Amino acid sequence: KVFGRCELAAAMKRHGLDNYRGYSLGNWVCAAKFESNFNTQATNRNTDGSTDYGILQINSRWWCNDGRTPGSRNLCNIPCSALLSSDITASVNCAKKIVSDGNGMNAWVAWRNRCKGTDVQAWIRGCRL
Amino acid sequence: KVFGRCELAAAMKRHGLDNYRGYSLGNWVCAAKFESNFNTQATNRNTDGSTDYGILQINSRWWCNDGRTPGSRNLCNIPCSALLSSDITASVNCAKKIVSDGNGMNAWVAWRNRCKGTDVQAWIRGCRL
Ligand SMILES: [Cl-]
Ligand SMILES: [Cl-]
Ligand code: NA
Ligand code: NA
Repeated sequence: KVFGRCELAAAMKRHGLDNYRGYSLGNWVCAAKFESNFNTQATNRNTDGSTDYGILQINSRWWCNDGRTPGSRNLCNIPCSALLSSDITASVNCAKKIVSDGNGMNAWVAWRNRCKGTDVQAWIRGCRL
Repeated sequence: KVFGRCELAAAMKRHGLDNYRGYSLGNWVCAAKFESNFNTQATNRNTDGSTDYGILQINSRWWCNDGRTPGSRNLCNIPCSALLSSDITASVNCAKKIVSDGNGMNAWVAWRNRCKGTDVQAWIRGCRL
């Protein structure tokens, strides 16, 4: 599924990402935009052989099982294929674990490089939630 | 689809029923409960030959076209079958027209008899939206 901007913001709020660990909603919308372009079916292969999956491009090295990432962990206890669903629930719940890892939203490179320090409220401006 | 209580409240809010024409969210959840028991696929045949459809039991006499209600109107410009969808959008938008008809939520008998004058906030108590 390709989400519209305001539709994604609404769903993220529903699932409790609004101010989760102090990260305002616009931070999450901004991340998704630059990671996946709002596409739940995005995948990107990493040089190390790992794969990132879904709307927040969650990495198979640590977080999900794709059965083809030699010597990896499965810290969110899920198949990577669940993170490609139209339903963002599993992506969200895995994201909550990641952001609670100690490094916060710096675990998403695109968030660190393109969202951090900007005016993220612009990402939810003009949306009914 | 059979909705859970808190899930329905969230979706109604998303679609802008919260305080629509001054009707708080709990009023809408209460209505749906007693009309349909949270079931989008509910139908009930009226003595006059008309049929009520969906989560808010919207009547074919005035509001939708089912092709079998002799001499009826289609004021929401929709097939009645659209009001049975898992997606509540069409029910909601037709509901907004009805409640703007002049009689408010008195157009739902079960709302008038079971919700009106009660403490409707109890219907959304314990829900994250
Ligand atoms: Cl942090
Ligand atoms: Cl009124
Ligand atoms: Na893995
Ligand atoms: Na009709």
